[PDB]
Amino acid sequence: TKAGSLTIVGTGIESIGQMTLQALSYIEAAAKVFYCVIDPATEAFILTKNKNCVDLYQYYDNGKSRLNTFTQMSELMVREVRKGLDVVGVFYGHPGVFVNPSHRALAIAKSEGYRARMLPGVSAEDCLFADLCIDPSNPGCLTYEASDFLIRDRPVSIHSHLVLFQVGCVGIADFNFTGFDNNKFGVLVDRLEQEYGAEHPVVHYIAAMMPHQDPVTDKYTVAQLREPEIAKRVGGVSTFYIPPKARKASNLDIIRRLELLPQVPDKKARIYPANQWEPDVPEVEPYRPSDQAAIAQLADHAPPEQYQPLATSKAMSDVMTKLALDPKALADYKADHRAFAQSVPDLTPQERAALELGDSWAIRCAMKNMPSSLLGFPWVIVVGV
Amino acid sequence: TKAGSLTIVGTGIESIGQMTLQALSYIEAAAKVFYCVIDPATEAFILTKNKNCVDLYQYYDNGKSRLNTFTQMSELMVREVRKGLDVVGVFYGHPGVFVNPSHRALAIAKSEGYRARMLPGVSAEDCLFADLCIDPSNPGCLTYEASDFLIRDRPVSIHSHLVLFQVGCVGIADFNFTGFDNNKFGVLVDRLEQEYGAEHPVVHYIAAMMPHQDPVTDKYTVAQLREPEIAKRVGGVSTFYIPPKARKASNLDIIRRLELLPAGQVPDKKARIYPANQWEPDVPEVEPYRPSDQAAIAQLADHAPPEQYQPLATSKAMSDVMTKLALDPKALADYKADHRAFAQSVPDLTPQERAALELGDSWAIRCAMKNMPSSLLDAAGFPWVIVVGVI
Ligand SMILES: Nc1ncnc2c1ncn2[C@@H]1O[C@H](CSCC[C@H](N)C(=O)O)[C@@H](O)[C@H]1O
Ligand SMILES: Nc1ncnc2c1ncn2[C@@H]1O[C@H](CSCC[C@H](N)C(=O)O)[C@@H](O)[C@H]1O
Repeated sequence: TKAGSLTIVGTGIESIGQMTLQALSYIEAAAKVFYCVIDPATEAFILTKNKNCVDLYQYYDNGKSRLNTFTQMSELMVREVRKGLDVVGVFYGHPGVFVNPSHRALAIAKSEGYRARMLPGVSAEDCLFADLCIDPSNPGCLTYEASDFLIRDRPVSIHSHLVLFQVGCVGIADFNFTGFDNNKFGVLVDRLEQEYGAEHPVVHYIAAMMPHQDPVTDKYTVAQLREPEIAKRVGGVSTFYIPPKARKASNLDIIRRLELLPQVPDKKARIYPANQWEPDVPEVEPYRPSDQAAIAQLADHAPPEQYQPLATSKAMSDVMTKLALDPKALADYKADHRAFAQSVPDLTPQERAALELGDSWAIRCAMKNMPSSLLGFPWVIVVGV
Repeated sequence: TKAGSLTIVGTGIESIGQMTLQALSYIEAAAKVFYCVIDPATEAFILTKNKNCVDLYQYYDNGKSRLNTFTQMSELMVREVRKGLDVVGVFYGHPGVFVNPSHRALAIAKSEGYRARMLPGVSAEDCLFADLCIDPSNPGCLTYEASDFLIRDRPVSIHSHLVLFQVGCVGIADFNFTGFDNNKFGVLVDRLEQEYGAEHPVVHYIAAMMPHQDPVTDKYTVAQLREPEIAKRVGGVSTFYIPPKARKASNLDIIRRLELLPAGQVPDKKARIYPANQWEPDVPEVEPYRPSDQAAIAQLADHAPPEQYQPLATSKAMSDVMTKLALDPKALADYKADHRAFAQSVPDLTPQERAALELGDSWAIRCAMKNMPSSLLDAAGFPWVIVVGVI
């Protein structure tokens, strides 16, 4: 209804390649783009995609509080929204993961009646999971800002993953172009010693920011973090991963209520692969007899009766791709399902009808051959069950 | 050295749009693609990008254990890696977030000496942060699988975010094509009642999976989850977000050791930075435009970039090659095999650009692409972009 919109998007962490297709498409469609990114290749890429970009990084300064910068960053965006423009804000990683001005700008825009949306992106923690070869689900994940972790005395779980952002600027909220001496780092190390012990591993993690670089995945003990030359290596893009100390046992009452015992595996017994960063992690066999038996079944395998093969058309595939990749086409479609579906070339009557309704079932039926036996979407992990 | 590679990538959650540019480029370059995705439009899109794709979803079956399915999915990928092929596995969301077979296949490939890598993608949790307008940093975030949360009695923190995946299939291991009756959902609700109380908010979250759908962001009390009509809305793609019950106080020792005080004038524990979490019970109104915010905005008119600001100053040739290294996996592989041979064959690079590319060091590339001023010098300060209770 009201003219003007704010869409905030991410670039991901690794230069260019970790931007989403939809983030790119909004950057291209925007009347004005405001960006804060860490590497010049991503900045240059963004400038080739829109003619009206502004670098938000220029609003930082030595001894200027970050809060004032953030207020300024968000106001620049919201000013253009108020004039009736389609504005896009672009931030490093995921634009709402450890980011102030994005949330501020969106909330102001939203409260004043403008269309406001954040699109998700790939965060440093997403990269961490990928590079450290860990799954947040096994055995759970605690994520904190390092200074917050200390100041508010946030609880750890020695049985779950712990991830700490901003380990290289403990207790420091000022800006400097030279960065800071991380003088209060020792206060974090003391907390980690207390919680985990001096010999427990800490993984210093830095995701590759350029496509050709390797990530930093350096295991240290908590005690090694006291060494000057090791502590020196922690900076503004450093994140700490601390693996579990031990494995949590199963609760008998829950086993009973969930009907899992008629037995349950030992707490030490694992599904391959085991977390390689955990201390005293045993070797897990990737090819047990049950695995070999399942692999033997591949030779005679046919799709089950209830499997739904894709059965769509170029015309339908094109329109669904266009709706995902063309914000203007999506907006037209959302404004009038029927008028949009009428104007799409080469659709079958079923495809047209499904697009007219817009319901997920109708579109699925149009694109997937549903067998008789069917008429259960793949959550793709098992835990200790 | 050894022929063959495995790259596992994600599609993100929302159909097509939430795939990363690098995920797409690897799907296109692969000799063989194996995929497991939820929606047919993403499936169709993948099939237009590579001519040799296999749907891994066909290896599920009624009454066949998920572990066996996962062993099979992994082996189909690794078999092609061992034939010397560049193999790409594709999974919904982030391919290592609540996914078994990706980690298995990568670990096997890596242990047998093949190139193995996971590329991150947008997870259901990433979507949740974006759609619910919360930041995991404020006030921390605990993320669990719902059945694991119950079975291993995982700790909640009433002062931090809690996110629970798989709340629509509590205690269910099996596979069925028609989905499952979430009969043990009451076991979860009891635990949430114990931890938070009957009147505490639980946000039922479903990210939009097609570009035109709206997300489900439905707030219920814990008690409301006991109603049959409410409970039945929770399905296989449902996630719960449970907001903080209260705000945690600062401790004096850390305040002192971090030297964050002249006198007792740290903000009160509830004096939040705008905006406040709208899902928290008894969330106070936070003023977006305090006097200090207005003073900051007033400085915009006379603003110029600081001396030490580094304007972009690159070339078409350099932005093109850096873009190509990000979007062309074959070009990246060549560049990594021999920095100098690659750099010297790139057309139209300046001497500095060529030299920076020959070295490959981030600083050399940065200095080739940005005008680093005298003011900045070379100490030999990048924008981490949140503050907590420090200001
Ligand atoms: N290349 C990298 N590797 C590891 N952690 C990183 C990183 N870049 C940023 N971070 C983490 O993020 C903090 C900056 S806060 C901004 C994070 C960004 N919005 C995101 O989605 O990740 C850093 O202090 C660090 O903890
Ligand atoms: N559209 C959606 N909205 C909210 N949560 C979702 C979702 N799709 C999947 N999930 C969550 O993820 C679980 C499946 S497990 C696979 C998750 C996927 N790899 C990811 O990166 O998120 C579901 O039980 C649900 O908790």
